[PDB]
Amino acid sequence: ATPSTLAELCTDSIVKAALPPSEFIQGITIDSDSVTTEVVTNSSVSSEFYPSATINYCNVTFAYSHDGIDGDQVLLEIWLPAPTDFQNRWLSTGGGGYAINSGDQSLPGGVMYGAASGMTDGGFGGFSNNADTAMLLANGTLDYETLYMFAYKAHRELSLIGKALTRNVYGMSDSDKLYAYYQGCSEGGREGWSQVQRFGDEWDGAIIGAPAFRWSFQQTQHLYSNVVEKTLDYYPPPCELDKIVNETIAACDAMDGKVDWVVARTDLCLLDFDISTIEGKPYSCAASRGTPAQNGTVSAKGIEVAKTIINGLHDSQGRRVYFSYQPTAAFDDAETQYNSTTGQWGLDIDQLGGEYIALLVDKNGTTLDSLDGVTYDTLKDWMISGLQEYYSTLQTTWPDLTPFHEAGGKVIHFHGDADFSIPTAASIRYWESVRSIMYPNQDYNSSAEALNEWYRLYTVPGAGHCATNDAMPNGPFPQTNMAVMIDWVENGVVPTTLNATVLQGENEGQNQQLCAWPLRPLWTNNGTTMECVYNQRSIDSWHYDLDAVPMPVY
Ligand SMILES: *[C@@H]1O[C@H](CO)[C@@H](O[C@@H]2O[C@H](CO)[C@@H](O[C@@H]3O[C@H](CO[C@H]4O[C@H](CO)[C@@H](O)[C@H](O)[C@@H]4O)[C@@H](O)[C@H](O[C@H]4O[C@H](CO)[C@@H](O)[C@H](O)[C@@H]4O[C@H]4O[C@H](CO)[C@@H](O)[C@H](O)[C@@H]4O)[C@@H]3O)[C@H](O)[C@H]2NC(C)=O)[C@H](O)[C@H]1NC(C)=O
Ligand SMILES: *[C@@H]1O[C@H](CO)[C@@H](O[C@@H]2O[C@H](CO)[C@@H](O)[C@H](O)[C@H]2NC(C)=O)[C@H](O)[C@H]1NC(C)=O
Ligand SMILES: *[C@@H]1O[C@H](CO)[C@@H](O[C@@H]2O[C@H](CO)[C@@H](O)[C@H](O)[C@H]2NC(C)=O)[C@H](O)[C@H]1NC(C)=O
Ligand SMILES: *[C@@H]1O[C@H](CO)[C@@H](O[C@@H]2O[C@H](CO)[C@@H](O)[C@H](O)[C@H]2NC(C)=O)[C@H](O)[C@H]1NC(C)=O
Ligand SMILES: *[C@@H]1O[C@H](CO)[C@@H](O[C@@H]2O[C@H](CO)[C@@H](O)[C@H](O)[C@H]2NC(C)=O)[C@H](O)[C@H]1NC(C)=O
Ligand SMILES: *[C@@H]1O[C@H](CO)[C@@H](O)[C@H](O)[C@H]1NC(C)=O
Ligand SMILES: *[C@@H]1O[C@H](CO)[C@@H](O)[C@H](O)[C@H]1NC(C)=O
Ligand SMILES: CCOCCOCCOCCO
Ligand SMILES: O=C(O)c1cc(O)c(O)c(O)c1
Ligand SMILES: [Ca+2]
Ligand SMILES: [Cl-]
Ligand SMILES: [Cl-]
Ligand code: NA
Ligand SMILES: [Zn+2]
Ligand SMILES: [Zn+2]
Ligand SMILES: [Zn+2]
Ligand SMILES: [Zn+2]
Repeated sequence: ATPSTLAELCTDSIVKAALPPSEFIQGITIDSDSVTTEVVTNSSVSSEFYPSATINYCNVTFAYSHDGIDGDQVLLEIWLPAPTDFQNRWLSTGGGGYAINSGDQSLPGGVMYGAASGMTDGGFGGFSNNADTAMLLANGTLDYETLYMFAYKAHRELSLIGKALTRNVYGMSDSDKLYAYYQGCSEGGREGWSQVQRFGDEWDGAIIGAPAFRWSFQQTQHLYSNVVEKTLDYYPPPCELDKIVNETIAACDAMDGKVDWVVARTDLCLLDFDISTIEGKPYSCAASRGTPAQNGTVSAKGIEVAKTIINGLHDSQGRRVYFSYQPTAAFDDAETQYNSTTGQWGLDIDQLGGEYIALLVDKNGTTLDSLDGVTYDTLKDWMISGLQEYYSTLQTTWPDLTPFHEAGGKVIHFHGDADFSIPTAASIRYWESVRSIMYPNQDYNSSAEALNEWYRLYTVPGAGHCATNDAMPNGPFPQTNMAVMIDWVENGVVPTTLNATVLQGENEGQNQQLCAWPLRPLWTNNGTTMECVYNQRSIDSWHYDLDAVPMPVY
């Protein structure tokens, strides 16, 4: 009875008959008549997140609605492998920025491993419409449905509906195991944690890159560089900060034991390199289309701004509120803009930081027009007030993962060492929060080993924000996480190191391994053999006491 070819599977009749019924989730009505099906043959796909492949699938869409919400409509898109290629897998995929889906970019990474692969539009009025465009009913009035669907509810619904459709359409019996996975990065990484924190058996394995969790701290810290520039009254030309990054890479490359223009030890960099040594170094950048030529020498004021940004937000009493990007991360938040009238570089308000304040604090826009009157203490107050307001929805830092752990779930979490958008230390902090909450009566090594049985964290040498870094093109990137997670969950293969691949430059295609936290990489034998070493001084450099904040910040 069950279809045997892609052509037999990919029809409106087959998919409509496999949908779960309306009220299978009480409050959800599924619109059977909305089903679309389309065969896609010989699609060539590629990504930094999965190996290159050619895939065939059934592209399915359909709509559902929440009972009692006038005008409500949610769209799902699910790609179904051919029946001969289906391997009893489900893959949920997620978003980026204020989007809850990644269009056609994540779904291939499931289909090529024989997974039914899904995404949602979140109820936002189409896949290409995002949560920020749907967040406000009026100026001052949040759409709470949008907030909750973006926070966690849309992904819960996608998994429940998609897993049921996948079991029905392939003729799985109730005893047949469906291995269910998530794969996403950035806002997508936050979306993975949103489900792992609440729903213990939604997924068997979650693959999470550089998550935009710890919402109130992560979004507000995007304004920190802007406020440093205002407070010290100096707007560095982008080229001056780019020179500091280039000289930090030059000074810290060899601290990992391998001379490759990759800083694998941003911890040793932060501990041992003083950027004051860069004062007086010349810089020159060519004129762009929209920016003029920059040249000069690295200034004392430029170094003071850079050191202040790297040191992280501290309040008016010198108490630490948060942490910032690692050394070698680009100074994106600090980006200034050139004024032709005045001939001077000036404030350029960070878009992501401004959007958080305008959309979710002020609830009346997506852009902040001014930082007049905004101090370090204003940023602290936003981080603390937002923690209370968004704890239950966007914060996504709940550290008690007892249900997920007890269901036997696994996590692979990764983060670029040179991430300029989300501080690398943000990921270490959450793993340590989970460790201390779930294993409270054990010493560091014993609790770390217990957590490392099921939730492993890896930093990526030289990598940017969920991507390779053109400044450090010899750096590796974990392109094979779905295969590694399948091997862990389905085959018992524990990822002692995380598999990685050099994707760019003269070493393109070469293999590398990534050390699992709290070990760090160190190369021996003239850069030829990599070890994963325990170094207390380095481990301590990743740990921060947020003594400005009375509440625990997980
Ligand atoms: C997986 O499968 C999904 C589902 O099929 C697929 O997503 C769909 O993609 C198609 C193509 O991009 C989308 O189709 C467009 O839909 C818009 C909106 O259509 C609806 O609403 C309109 C009114 O707004 C109704 O009239 C209509 O019946 C639908 O209700 C259409 O407006 C688009 O048509 C215009 O552009 C086309 C170019 O692609 C032209 O070929 C077409 O003739 C239309 O042009 C002009 O029409 C008018 C001229 O008088 C005028 O309004 C403008 O000048 C306009 O240019 C087009 O049909 C569809 O919405 C997607 N559906 C969903 C749910 O997302 C995925 O792409 C697929 N993925 C893969 C990888 O296979
Ligand atoms: C999809 O790709 C497959 C594999 O390249 C194509 O099938 C091949 O077509 C050539 C030419 O007819 C045959 O000699 C081979 O025997 C086919 N290989 C297989 C494995 O069947 C197929 O034509 C392509 N389809 C489309 C729509 O482009
Ligand atoms: C968007 O909302 C914010 C907060 O509701 C408004 O900010 C206030 O503006 C008035 C003067 O216009 C000040 O006296 C208040 O101190 C501000 N409050 C805060 C908390 O900043 C802002 O005007 C609103 N913008 C628009 C365009 O309506
Ligand atoms: C900082 O380093 C980067 C390289 O990592 C420099 O960018 C390269 O510079 C050359 C000459 O200008 C260009 O042809 C390349 O296209 C650039 N590479 C990349 C990846 O963009 C950059 O100019 C250096 N900046 C400073 C201020 O010295
Ligand atoms: C915690 O565990 C680590 C191992 O993961 C211990 O690190 C080792 O320490 C010994 C003795 O100093 C060294 O000979 C090894 O080379 C270290 N191993 C690695 C992989 O670097 C560490 O000492 C333990 N901490 C405590 C307090 O016992
Ligand atoms: C909201 O306020 C903005 C800023 O003044 C105004 O441009 C806009 O029309 C108002 N309403 C909405 C919901 O857009
Ligand atoms: C540049 O400065 C002049 C005043 O000196 C101002 O009128 C102009 O708007 C400024 N440009 C921008 C984009 O701020
Ligand atoms: C095709 C390359 O295979 C490399 C090793 O893959 C490991 C197995 O993972 C599970 C995927 O089916
Ligand atoms: O998805 C992203 O790229 C993204 C989302 C965020 O909310 C964010 O603060 C950020 O720095 C990156
Ligand atoms: Ca190196
Ligand atoms: Cl199931
Ligand atoms: Cl991944
Ligand atoms: Na069809
Ligand atoms: Zn098509
Ligand atoms: Zn079966
Ligand atoms: Zn346990
Ligand atoms: Zn153990």
